[PDB]
Amino acid sequence: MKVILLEPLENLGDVGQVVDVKPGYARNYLLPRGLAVLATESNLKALEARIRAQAKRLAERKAEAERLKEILEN
RNA sequence: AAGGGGACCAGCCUAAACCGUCCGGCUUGUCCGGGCGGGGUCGGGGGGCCCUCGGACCGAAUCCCCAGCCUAGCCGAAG
Repeated sequence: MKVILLEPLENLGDVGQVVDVKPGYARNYLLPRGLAVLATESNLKALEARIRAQAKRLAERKAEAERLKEILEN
């Protein structure tokens, strides 16, 4: 089924990406070896929490920047 | 079996959303989930979260106290 990959993974995807596999792969390879995690509501969120948080931390980074763009070059 | 006639008669608590707290996980975070707490219980669909308005009567299957009752008994007419 669906999993959230914790690492980069050959022909599946980049970390954090959500890909769809056969459950045998997931349960006997991916999950045990901390390579991916099941795509449950409960960590489908932790995907987006990490996302939102990432977006905002960059937002301030382009904020206190825009300060240092008008206050500088001036 | 529905139905009709009867017996008895009684209706409730949660899960979830939302809020709070404590605890532990690592990826700190508007995170995730574990407990406890609040909130909620319905088929005129009900509940949550917001806006306005409103403004003591119920009531236990729980806890008391009592009557009554069971576990000995007693009085009891007239040759």
